[PDB]
Amino acid sequence: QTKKFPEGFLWGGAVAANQVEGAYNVGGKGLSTADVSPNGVMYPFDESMESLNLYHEGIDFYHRYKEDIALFAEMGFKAFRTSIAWTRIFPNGDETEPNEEGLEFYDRLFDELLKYNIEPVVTISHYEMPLGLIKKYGGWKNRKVIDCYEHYAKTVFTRYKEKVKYWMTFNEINMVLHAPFTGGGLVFEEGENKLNAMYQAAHHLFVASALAVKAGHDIIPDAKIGCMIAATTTYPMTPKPEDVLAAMENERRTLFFSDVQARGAYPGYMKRFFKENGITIEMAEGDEDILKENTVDYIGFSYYMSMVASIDPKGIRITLNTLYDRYQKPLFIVENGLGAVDVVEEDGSIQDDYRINYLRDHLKEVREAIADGVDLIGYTSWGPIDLVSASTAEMKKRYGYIYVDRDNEGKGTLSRTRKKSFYWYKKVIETNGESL
Repeated sequence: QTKKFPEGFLWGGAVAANQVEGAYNVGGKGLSTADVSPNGVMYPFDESMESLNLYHEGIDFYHRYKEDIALFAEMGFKAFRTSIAWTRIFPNGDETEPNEEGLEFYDRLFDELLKYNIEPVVTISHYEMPLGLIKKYGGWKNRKVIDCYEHYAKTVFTRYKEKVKYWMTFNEINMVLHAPFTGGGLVFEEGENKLNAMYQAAHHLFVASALAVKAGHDIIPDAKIGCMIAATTTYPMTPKPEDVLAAMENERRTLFFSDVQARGAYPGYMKRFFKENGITIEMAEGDEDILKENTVDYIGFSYYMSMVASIDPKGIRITLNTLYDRYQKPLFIVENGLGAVDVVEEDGSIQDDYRINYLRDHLKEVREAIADGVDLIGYTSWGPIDLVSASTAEMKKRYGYIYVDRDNEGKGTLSRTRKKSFYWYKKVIETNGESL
């Protein structure tokens, strides 16, 4: 049995703009949902600007990108995933002409990656929609936001047609059902049906993402535009059929989104979920054909852990087989890693064997799924450089191969230090997985 990955396997790492860039008020950039969520997406927003918001400065990737990308190339990154800040291109979100200072920055960022022959993997919207679209239109429950996103998608497609070939429309559309403010820009007014508004926004997100696939293929002929779901691999606690159906239903909570994005239609099991609840979804004629004629090219997904219904490296092999068996389309692991507390030794090093073990075991199981015949484009671990966490807007939960001197209260020199996992991953990419 081979120990090497497929040739051309896209090794690398993944971040999001609002989690590393900083410079939140530079170059005319508008306020995003992250800019008013100083305690993470999992906690209520706050527009007072009275508390410390680590997203405002991040790790200053906006100013330190040349050194950080040089560190990604030192590990031999074949690909690098990040997001284009929607607010940098459209501060309020509904402008007719884009912001030239925002587009020029991503010219410099994408040029820097291509200096080291690193493939950019660009998420178009990643938990950072303009706050102006929330106050003006009410978020993704308004059909006008589709036009703003399509305009935004078309703008970045034409601007980077020669530089970016791998795109993802939305990062985890399902987030609209768990954090409606970040997922779809929603707040529930008096008497407003909550489930209706969320699934109404999910439909607009579905249609807007399909329009971006159509626009992306038209503007960039060789582009591969993919979806992004957070894998919810769930095992039944007991062999009782009620728990087997429970695990199946929890897995369907995410497969519904990849069903619409990859297969092109609302699956049948959603007709009764909408009926047995009070959920009615206003739908325009021709939306069904837009969803079906512009399915995504690949299925990007994240994986961190298994779940039960009543740390797991083998579960990522189950997830890869389950997704590929259902859709028969190329997959892409776009987020995976271990968040943990780092300790800087007296000599300045970081001995993160705990993070090496997680990544090594999960990649050994990824190689097994490839041996099972799964079509996998690449693997970008989450936050190759320490970033501000999405859930709580913190630094203590570190994912990186590179340590950033910044703590939860914003203190620190912001210097970068190679962890022990930095050199371990450098050898993994060098041997194409043979050193695992």
